[PDB]
Amino acid sequence: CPLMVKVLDAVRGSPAINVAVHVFRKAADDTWEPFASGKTSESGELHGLTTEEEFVEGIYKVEIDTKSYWKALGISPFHEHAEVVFTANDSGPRRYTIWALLSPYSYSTTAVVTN
Amino acid sequence: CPLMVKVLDAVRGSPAINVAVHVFRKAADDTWEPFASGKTSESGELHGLTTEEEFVEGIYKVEIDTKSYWKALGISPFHEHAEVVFTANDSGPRRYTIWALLSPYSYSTTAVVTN
Amino acid sequence: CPLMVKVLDAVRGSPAINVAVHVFRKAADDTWEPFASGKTSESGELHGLTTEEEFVEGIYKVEIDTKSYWKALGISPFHEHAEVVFTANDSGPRRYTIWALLSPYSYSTTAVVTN
Amino acid sequence: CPLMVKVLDAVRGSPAINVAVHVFRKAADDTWEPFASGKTSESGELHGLTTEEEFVEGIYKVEIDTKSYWKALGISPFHEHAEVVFTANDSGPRRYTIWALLSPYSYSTTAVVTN
Ligand SMILES: [Cl-]
Ligand SMILES: [Cl-]
Repeated sequence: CPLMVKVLDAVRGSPAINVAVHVFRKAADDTWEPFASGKTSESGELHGLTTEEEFVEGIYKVEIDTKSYWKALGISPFHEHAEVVFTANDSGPRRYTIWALLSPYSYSTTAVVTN
Repeated sequence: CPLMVKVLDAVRGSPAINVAVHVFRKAADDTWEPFASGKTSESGELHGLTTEEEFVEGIYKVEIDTKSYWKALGISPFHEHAEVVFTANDSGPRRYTIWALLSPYSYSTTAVVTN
Repeated sequence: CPLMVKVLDAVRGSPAINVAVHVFRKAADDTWEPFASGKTSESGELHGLTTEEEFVEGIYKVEIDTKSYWKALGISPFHEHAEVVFTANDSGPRRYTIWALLSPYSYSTTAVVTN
Repeated sequence: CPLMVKVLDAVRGSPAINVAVHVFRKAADDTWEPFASGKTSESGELHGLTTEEEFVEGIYKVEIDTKSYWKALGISPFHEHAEVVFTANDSGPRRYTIWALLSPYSYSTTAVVTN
């Protein structure tokens, strides 16, 4: 599992469940190409987005649909989404865990990168 | 001043100085159009990006060039940039302050919306 | 002004107003002694806690009464307070700004130390 | 496992390993009594601090020794430690995960509370 996403809700103190996540990879023409997508589980985790074979070097964007998450809870949030943009596997394959901590007017994101 | 940006460095405990900031507005063809840009001051602030007249309702993206900032300090960063995407809504008088707290592998962003 | 506190609310997207802040200094018997206190203003700021003469080197604790803040807004919080413990060191001229970003189940704190 | 701690390093993008963690419980005389302690694993996790039987209602403080962590990495940090103070099991037993995200001049803490 080379790319995992974990999302937490800072209002409720719980995993952020059923959150849509879209992953894009930058193409040679500098456009964002759809790469993978999914929804967070009951534990706020999203596994199996990609494979070691498919997850080649490149610039990737992980877009977390935080607006739909807050709207489903009756809260009008500030952000359209939480966007994490990074170069992956530049010095060989790595395993990436993207954490996102959500609040209506704020978000934090952290990456844990392991060899 | 309807839109201000303030950036802090969590490694040095200081304002993040000379950070490039680009503001885009979503156009009718769903592309991002350059709207305003600048560099943070010695206080980590960026003022005078736009005016009340120009800053109409719409979807905006504030891109903070965090990678160039960390590379200029000799620190290996994770993100290409910190991206804040939001809708500007006219619900009475408003001023937006986008705060960003930077670390090499993490960032947090909050919006302060006041009357 | 050698010590300032700024508090933001990540649920409402605003300064955290009328938040009680208590500053303590560690005494020789290892107990915490009251040093200064106040409440954040309409801008979420607390100025004039101490003076250059009084604010000597030592170990300080800044306790932010986050529980009373959330309870006054009808929101169920996790923390009793946000606690910032640090050593003040004379390494040339210095001003400390303690920033705190609040959510019901989370907080972040950063120090901005400038010359 | 009613109380778990997970610590991440925002500079290195990795779990914060071998970090000392001390847990205290507030006694009837309003003093902090030692309750449990340990060190984070290679995954930045600390399990087995307590048991369902021992972890009764009360006010608890989780003190994370962030200063020793940064000093072992040759970085002079701002904070003495990261302090998380909360009322536990007030409405019956809960499982608590305390996340801490560390930077030299900043920390964030979040709680995930499950029934
Ligand atoms: Cl409208
Ligand atoms: Cl000294």
